[PDB]
Amino acid sequence: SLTGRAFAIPLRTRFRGITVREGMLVRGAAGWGEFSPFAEYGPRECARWWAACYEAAELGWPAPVRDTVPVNATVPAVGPEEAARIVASSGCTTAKVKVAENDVARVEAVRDALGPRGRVRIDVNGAWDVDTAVRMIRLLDRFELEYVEQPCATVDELAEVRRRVSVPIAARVRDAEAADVVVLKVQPLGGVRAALRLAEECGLPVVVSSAVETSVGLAAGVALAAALPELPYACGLATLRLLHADVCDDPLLPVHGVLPVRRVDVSEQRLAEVEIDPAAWQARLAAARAAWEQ
Repeated sequence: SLTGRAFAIPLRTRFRGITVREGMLVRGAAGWGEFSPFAEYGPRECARWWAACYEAAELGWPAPVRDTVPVNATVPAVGPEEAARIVASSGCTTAKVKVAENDVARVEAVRDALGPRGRVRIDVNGAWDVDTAVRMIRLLDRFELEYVEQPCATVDELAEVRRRVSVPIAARVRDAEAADVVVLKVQPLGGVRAALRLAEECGLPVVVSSAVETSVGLAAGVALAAALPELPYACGLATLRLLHADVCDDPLLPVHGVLPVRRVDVSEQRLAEVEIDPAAWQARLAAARAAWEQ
């Protein structure tokens, strides 16, 4: 519709299992919001994704305490040579390296491209069992890891891994001694305000990451990072680079390792090029909204 449009954008390579980013853009009084939960999430889970979209489109975000936010490079599971080029071209001194999608060689290459002063984090997306996580982290440890994100699927597993490794683990989680850092993603958490509340309640240092959104969704991620007390860790919001296209003429692409805190303007021409019939997505959005309001 005029105010609710669906998109389908191919990524440049498979990342966390996906190769095509789909979702809806909704226009409200405050601007545009993005509702892009991955296919597997049911209405009860999607309810929070919609809440984030609604906040962005109709409510606005809490005022920022900083005008720019530091970002890290997101390196997908590509060859070590390509990984280095991505890092060298990122303009960022922190890089997240995807593993468990040549994993060791990729991390080595990234550390080499960044030099001794760079920061290297690992993205496992909960693919390892406890024992595999311990042996892989040990192998990757010689590259000096800032932290390893979600090595295992559950809290009990994260807790056991944490007892046996000497690198911080990113995921109450603190009460279970399952994490050193908590990763915040605006959409699944229900918006900037909801994410800010969790940041306080979790009682642990936090880092902001994205759900590989278009610039509309990333703008909300930047608003969250811009409203947090502090950012000891670079934010994983430089993911627009993983997509072949965006829905804005002035995309949220990092320069000098940072992103500006600003709203984005959806471009008719850009959106139309990646637009799809919204019927199915509108039905899905309706179910999520129903779950949220109830």
